[PDB]
Amino acid sequence: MRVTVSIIKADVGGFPGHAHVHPKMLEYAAAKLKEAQKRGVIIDYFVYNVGDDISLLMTHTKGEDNKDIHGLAWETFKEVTDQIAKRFKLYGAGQDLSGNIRGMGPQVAEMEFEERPSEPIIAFAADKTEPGAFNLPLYKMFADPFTTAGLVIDPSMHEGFIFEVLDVVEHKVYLLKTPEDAYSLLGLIGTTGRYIIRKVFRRADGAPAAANSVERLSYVGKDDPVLLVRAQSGLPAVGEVLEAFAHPHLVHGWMRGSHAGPLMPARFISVDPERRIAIGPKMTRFDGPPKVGALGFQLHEGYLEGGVDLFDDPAFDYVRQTAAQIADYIRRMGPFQPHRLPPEEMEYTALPKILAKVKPYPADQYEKDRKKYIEAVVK
Amino acid sequence: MRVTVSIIKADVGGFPGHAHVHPKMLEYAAAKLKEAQKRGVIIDYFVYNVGDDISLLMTHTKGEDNKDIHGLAWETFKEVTDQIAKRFKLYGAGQDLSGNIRGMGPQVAEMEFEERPSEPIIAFAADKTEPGAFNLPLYKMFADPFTTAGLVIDPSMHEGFIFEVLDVVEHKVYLLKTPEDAYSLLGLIGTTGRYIIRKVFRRADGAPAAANSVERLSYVGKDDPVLLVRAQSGLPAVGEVLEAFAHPHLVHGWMRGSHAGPLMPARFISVDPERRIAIGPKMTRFDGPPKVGALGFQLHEGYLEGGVDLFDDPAFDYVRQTAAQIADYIRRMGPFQPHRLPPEEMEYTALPKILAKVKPYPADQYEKDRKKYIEAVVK
Amino acid sequence: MRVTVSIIKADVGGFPGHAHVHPKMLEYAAAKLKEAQKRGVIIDYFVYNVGDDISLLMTHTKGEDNKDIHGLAWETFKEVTDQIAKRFKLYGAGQDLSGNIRGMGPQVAEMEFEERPSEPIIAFAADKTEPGAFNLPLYKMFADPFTTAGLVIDPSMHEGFIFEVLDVVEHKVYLLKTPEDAYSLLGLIGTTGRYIIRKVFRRADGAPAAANSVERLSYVGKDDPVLLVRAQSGLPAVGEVLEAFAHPHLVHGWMRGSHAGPLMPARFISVDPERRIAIGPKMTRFDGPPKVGALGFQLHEGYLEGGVDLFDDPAFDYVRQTAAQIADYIRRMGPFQPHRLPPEEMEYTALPKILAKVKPYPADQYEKDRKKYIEAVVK
Amino acid sequence: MRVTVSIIKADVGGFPGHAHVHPKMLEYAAAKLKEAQKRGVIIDYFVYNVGDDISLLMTHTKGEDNKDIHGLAWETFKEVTDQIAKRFKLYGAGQDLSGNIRGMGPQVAEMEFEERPSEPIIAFAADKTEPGAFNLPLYKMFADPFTTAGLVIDPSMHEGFIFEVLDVVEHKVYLLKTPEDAYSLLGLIGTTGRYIIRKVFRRADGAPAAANSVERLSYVGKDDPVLLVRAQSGLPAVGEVLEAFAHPHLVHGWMRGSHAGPLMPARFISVDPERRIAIGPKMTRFDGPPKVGALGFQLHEGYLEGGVDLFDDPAFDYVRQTAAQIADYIRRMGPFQPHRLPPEEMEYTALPKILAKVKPYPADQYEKDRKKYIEAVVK
Amino acid sequence: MRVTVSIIKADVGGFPGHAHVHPKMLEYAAAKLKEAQKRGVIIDYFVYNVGDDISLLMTHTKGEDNKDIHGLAWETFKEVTDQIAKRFKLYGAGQDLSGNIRGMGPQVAEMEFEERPSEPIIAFAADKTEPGAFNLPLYKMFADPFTTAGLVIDPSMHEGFIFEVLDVVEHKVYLLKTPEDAYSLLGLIGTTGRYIIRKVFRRADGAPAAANSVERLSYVGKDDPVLLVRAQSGLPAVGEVLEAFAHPHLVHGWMRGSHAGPLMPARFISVDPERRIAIGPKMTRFDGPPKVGALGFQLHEGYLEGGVDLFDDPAFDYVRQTAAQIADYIRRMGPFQPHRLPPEEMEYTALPKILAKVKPYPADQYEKDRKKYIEAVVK
Ligand SMILES: [Mg+2]
Ligand SMILES: [Mg+2]
Ligand SMILES: [Mg+2]
Ligand SMILES: [Mg+2]
Ligand SMILES: [Mg+2]
Ligand SMILES: [Mg+2]
Ligand SMILES: [Mg+2]
Ligand SMILES: [Mg+2]
Ligand SMILES: [Mg+2]
Ligand SMILES: [Mg+2]
Repeated sequence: MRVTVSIIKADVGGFPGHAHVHPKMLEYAAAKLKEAQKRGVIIDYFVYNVGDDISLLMTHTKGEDNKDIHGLAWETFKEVTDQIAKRFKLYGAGQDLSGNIRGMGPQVAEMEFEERPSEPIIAFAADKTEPGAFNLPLYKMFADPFTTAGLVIDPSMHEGFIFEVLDVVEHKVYLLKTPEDAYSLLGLIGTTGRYIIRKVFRRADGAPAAANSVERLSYVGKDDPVLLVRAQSGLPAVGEVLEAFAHPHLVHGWMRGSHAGPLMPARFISVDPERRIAIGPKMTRFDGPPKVGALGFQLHEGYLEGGVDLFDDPAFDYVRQTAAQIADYIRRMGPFQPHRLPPEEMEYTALPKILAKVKPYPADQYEKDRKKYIEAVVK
Repeated sequence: MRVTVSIIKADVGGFPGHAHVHPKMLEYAAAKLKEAQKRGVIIDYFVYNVGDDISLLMTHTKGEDNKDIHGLAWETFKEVTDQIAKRFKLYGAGQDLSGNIRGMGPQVAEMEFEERPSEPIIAFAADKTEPGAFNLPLYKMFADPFTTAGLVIDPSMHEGFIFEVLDVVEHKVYLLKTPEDAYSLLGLIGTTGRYIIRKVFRRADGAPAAANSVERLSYVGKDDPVLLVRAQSGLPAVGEVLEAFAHPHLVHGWMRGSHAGPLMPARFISVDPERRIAIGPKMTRFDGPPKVGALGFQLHEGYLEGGVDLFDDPAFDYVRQTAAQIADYIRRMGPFQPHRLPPEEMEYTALPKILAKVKPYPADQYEKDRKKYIEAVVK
Repeated sequence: MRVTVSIIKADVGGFPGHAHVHPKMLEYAAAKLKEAQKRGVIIDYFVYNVGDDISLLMTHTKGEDNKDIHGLAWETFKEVTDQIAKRFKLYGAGQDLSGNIRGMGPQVAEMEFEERPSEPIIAFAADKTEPGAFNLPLYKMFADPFTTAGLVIDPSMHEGFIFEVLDVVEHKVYLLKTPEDAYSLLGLIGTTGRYIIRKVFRRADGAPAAANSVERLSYVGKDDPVLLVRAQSGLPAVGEVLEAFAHPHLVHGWMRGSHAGPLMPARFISVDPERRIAIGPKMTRFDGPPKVGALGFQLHEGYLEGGVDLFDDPAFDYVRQTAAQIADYIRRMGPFQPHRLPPEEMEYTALPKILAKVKPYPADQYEKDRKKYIEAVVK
Repeated sequence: MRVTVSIIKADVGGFPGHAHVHPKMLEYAAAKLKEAQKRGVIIDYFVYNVGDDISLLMTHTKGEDNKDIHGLAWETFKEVTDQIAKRFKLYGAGQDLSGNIRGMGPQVAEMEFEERPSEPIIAFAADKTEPGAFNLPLYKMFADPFTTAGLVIDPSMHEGFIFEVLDVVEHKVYLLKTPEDAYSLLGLIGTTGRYIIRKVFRRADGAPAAANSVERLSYVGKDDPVLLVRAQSGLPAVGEVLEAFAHPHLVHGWMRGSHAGPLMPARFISVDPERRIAIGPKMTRFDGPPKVGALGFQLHEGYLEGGVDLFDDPAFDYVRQTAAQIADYIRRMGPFQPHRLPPEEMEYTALPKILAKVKPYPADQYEKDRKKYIEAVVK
Repeated sequence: MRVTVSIIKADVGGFPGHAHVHPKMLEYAAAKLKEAQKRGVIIDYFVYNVGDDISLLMTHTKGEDNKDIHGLAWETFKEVTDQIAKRFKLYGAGQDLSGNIRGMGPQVAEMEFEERPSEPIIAFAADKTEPGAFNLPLYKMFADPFTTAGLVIDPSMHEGFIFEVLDVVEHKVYLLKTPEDAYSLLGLIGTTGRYIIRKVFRRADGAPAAANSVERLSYVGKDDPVLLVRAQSGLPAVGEVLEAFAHPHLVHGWMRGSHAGPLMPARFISVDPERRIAIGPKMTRFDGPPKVGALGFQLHEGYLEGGVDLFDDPAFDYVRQTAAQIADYIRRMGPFQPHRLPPEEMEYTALPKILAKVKPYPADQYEKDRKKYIEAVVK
């Protein structure tokens, strides 16, 4: 049978600040999805947060961009907002909020496909970063032979992959195929705030392999992303997917959406497959560092067996210790690029307030008058 | 009394991919063994996984290579397969599957002996590696005086040990005795994919000291191993056995059965001696690194008191941190030997697909024509 | 009121080997002491293990070297032996076993004193070492001004301490007073297997400050020790006591009682003040490394409020990581002094078996005949 | 003008063992090349060693595979052999020794081209490894966009490169073009002892970009390699070339040509551009670890201005410290794969001597007779 | 031809203390040996120190234990003593001082053999330790297959080696053969202050492979040692010899000859093969740590070409950093075993002075009187 897997994510209030979510928020969402499952709107679900973002993972048979599924997520987030976030005066209460949810603030990643005889999938959620944070891991798991050994040693993968790249500034899509287009592809997606991988397909048969949440920029579009990846059987192994996160690379976001810091692959605090709820990590120093969580599932008839925390291994403790030490190094740069983002990439700026108060001197005339201008400041 | 201890292990489905097992699989197996114990087929049992492999440890008085015990394991794995693995469409569902189970895919390690006045034993399980992963630890605990201090300072151990070595390619057995044969022995078992220690005996009296699961190659034979070791009282102390795993040496296996990486001695996630179930670690980056778990028991009248996780000590955290850092170093080699295995040792290859598409030039004629062949590629 | 605090410790069976104790052993002991408390034999108790040693801590008003208290401990250990250790065929079952228990194998540390208006005490237990393991920490906490800042900045401590030193070989006691006798004292207790601190008293008033379990050598006397220390109020602060364990110094013991390795200050696995039971750490690589646990109490009318695990702090994680790395370094020496102990200090040896089989040559005559003796070995 | 740059390298004696060369060897060679330059046989030269291998770098206008240039190198190595190596009884004296030198033992890497308006080149020499040691760095600098940023951001490099791959076992050449053929290429050159990059050309114009010394296997062919690379101006920058050595990856060779260990990028002990002599590093522990040296030049009219030691930077000290720590880790595996090489890849073996002395048992019959065979060894 | 290589070493004065030698001492010795070579007493020589010990290496054809060679060394050391050490009042001036020099204080290691077609040898010198410091490296390079890969993969080495072991207390020699006698051998040489390897021979042909300086104890015998090892060609490779020093194991010696600390493999400060002089490292913190230097040579007609500093490699910098960190760890134990040596192994003691001043109490009577003895100390 054909199944759709959809992640719809929003931040409708943090606890405290942007550090975490209130646990009653997850419990409310899970109860609401349980009711929807009872009415047959969806087949199955899982609810979790990383930081201050709640991801609603849902399986169903309504296809991509379905108004009922996008509305079910909208109503669940509006109800959490009124019943819990506003009640407790959470920070940023209801702030991510017919009939497509895309472009309103919440993030969506969805794929529809024929359910394979084994259907392993991984759901990722990152907090304190932008969709282009997943550019480097998506490139690596689908096109770097130092990450995905299948590209070289699995004859089923030799033909490579098709990347759908969205220019979020001019609203243009590019289709690039690896291996042959890898340098062109990199020329684009290296600019992570502009050219973002939105979907990946297998080149042999066109099968959907990943979907990243990304929307054109309009302030919406740099919101914290969610990502679905299918694995095995001509698609990267679960371990090759996870290998692409094993270097905690610098991403854009972190405090005030205006800095660069390492993406730490974090464990969940708890995973309860019966209650269908996982509680992800907090954001602390400098509102981060940015973190990504990974929950694995196996699908059957659309039922989600999982989730399984796939960064829960001593091997990833090395990678978390690297990210903790790189976060401390980079923070000693304070307000300066490239720790602070380029001026047109920062979410926060006071540059207009500054340039309104500080007097400029045309530089040619300034040369003749420097001595008197300094004497004036001195006196 | 004489008792047989048998480990029969299989992978009948992973969760997700090859990362872990579904916990209902262990619970089903334990219930089935509880029923068998009720009917007197076995005396006692313990069920656990490391990675995606479930080990059924059973004590009984039916001897080695018993059809009823091997059939009890087959039926338990077939029932887990139909009731759970196929139901949830687990990855590799039922894939390791009259009347000897050996050579069908599952792995068996068994020993029969007179139960000593104290009978401490350790059961090991490794995932993402081959039986020859245990060649270096078995050599060390029975024959390296830098590991087992008893060989030098315990007069009961001075005569050494007999190693039964199986050539899994030509199906030939060798018996070598240490100390005198140590260099010949190493000449063989250094080639870990060909010459594998299958059993070890005490030289003083011929008493069985260890049994490793290994079968001739036929695709079966490189499956993830299980190992039983008896300890103390003329056999290495429990700590000398565990010392032989304290260097996380490179083993063959890891992603796609085609790479080398460090064997990490891991803790179990949980050990429940009442329910007779332990849940072992997951495999994550690059489908590993490979890991080994160690559960200790004391036998009485064949009853298994335990298990006790014997890598659960801060001292082994150093060894796990070494393996995490060596896994990161070696992975930066990507597709190249010796991180990727020698071509006849890899489980995965696309070499036939490559050599079918890429044109060869006999090297002597190529010398005269190089300039035109390059001009042709250029134009 | 005057109270006696007594620790009586024994190993009556390990689980498996010498790695740990069976939890039913602790539960049996605690039930037996609960019954004794009901009959008024003792006031209060706490039962715990470190490694394979069970410590019975008891408060009562019967004084030091009391036959009823020493018999209560003997009967509790004999009952654990018959009901549990022999039943489960534990390793070394009942092996540490009228009317003084001292010198029979179990270890005793006891102090009687007037209960102070606040009476904080710490109970330590070490496994895989000898009583002289506590020589360096006892010296430091009572006489090193780099450990105990009170010796310099607390005028109540300026007069120092009296150390009672037992020569366990010739059965002689020495009383030495610090600061003035510190070099003589060190001349003795630096030889940790011969001269051991048994008790410490405050010099101002003669008040008992510590008691270490140590008996003359007879094979008994090197058994794993237990230690009581009173703190505060003219005695070292609780933190100065714990500071004296913050360097994980090399001790004698570890595998086969015949090696030197670092004393790791370990956490307890669990502390249950209501059930009056703590479960200490396991011994793993090479049957260790040696470890010490520390449980704090406050006494009131002899009741023991606690215990509190006093090595449970991230600051001691540094000290545990140092001990894990020093255990790995030293183990690469294998069979050689000074990792292996001096020949008269080792618990295990095969030297008589060796010297019975290997031919000696008087060294003067050997010089003339070397060439023919080598030609003979060669031919 | 057109110029040929040739490196001809040989080991004609070590000092001591295979650790280093005698400095008079370099001085003799440099004097002999000075004489040849005087007669116009060559334009310029530089003489250096890494370990026990002496590289003669020569520029001239006689083209590739020239008998006079190959004979000049042969006569220089034969003269060093008779005058110095045999005189001092150096180890392996004259052992690498009409009219092509290729396949006789010495290694040759040569390129002819039109000298560019700036012509920067780098000469590498590795000791204790095989030509396929340079497979991973050559792939990285010409085809990995994580190494060579020019592939993505330099439009002159976007078309990629042509790799000439020699199968040294069946004597077949393959031409593969990146980016499109990168997975096929890796499928071959990952097997470093069989498929070795011999030359690289620019795809835009066919210009020679690198040449590695490699010959078919015949015992000759695994000898320690030398490599020339041209840089800049549509070819990788000097820093991109050096970046491809910044991970000290495991190579085959080291002790007895039979182990795997990390390739350390080493400094030269001294570089004397006036005397035209550099003295490279020694090989010490375990006859290594394997090391590579890098000398940069700028060519003018064929004159060699340099050399410049291009691993002489604190940034490469990190990479040398990584290789020193990985050499210590891997050496603790001793005689076992994958530290010891696969049996058909090792230069040293005693397997025939072993199999001549150790009795085999056909494995089927052995099963019935195990008990008596063990009783026989025991008795 | 047959050649003898002799090292005769002495400390005839330190500069300052025991830290180093005065450079004029080496220059005087080298001039005196140059004169002896002129008269044909010796063929060749090299003079060097490690710490405060000067080694005279000499080749000649007078055989082992030659009065003229031993007298030439005695006269050179007596002349250095009178002309330089006494003149400058060096510390320990002339203190190591017919007709065998052995047993008078200086140390001798010598071997005579037929000079092979290549004859590589290594001379070692250790300061601040005892001859048994070389027990662990000599065992490893001749009998541990984790050090010397030739024992397994070189059929010329398969028969192993003969160790001549001197009991320096009872003056008895033992001959033990590896592999078969390795556990007996270790049972002895693990006790490094009693059983010391004096010579090693090849078992195939009886050829001398190493000689360590060691004399019976009489105070003489624990003096800082010197060691000659021949390498290659059925004897361990130069790198296998050096691998046996790559773990900086704890040795006895260091301050006052009474402590244990790590043996650091050190570089020489300078090596001048023309002047025939090397200046070794200093001893600093705590008069060490103990250090060993290694100089390689190649012999021709008895001429010594070298020396070459064979610990001069970044790979050994890791090993020196390990020894520096282990020296800091162990020194925090201060006066306690096992950092301080066992009482009968220390060169320094004040135990008689202590036991003369501190009053003993027979331990049985002390029990009754403890309270009054403490009251007496208190009052
Ligand atoms: Mg927020
Ligand atoms: Mg967020
Ligand atoms: Mg599997
Ligand atoms: Mg598995
Ligand atoms: Mg015990
Ligand atoms: Mg114990
Ligand atoms: Mg050589
Ligand atoms: Mg070489
Ligand atoms: Mg001196
Ligand atoms: Mg000295």
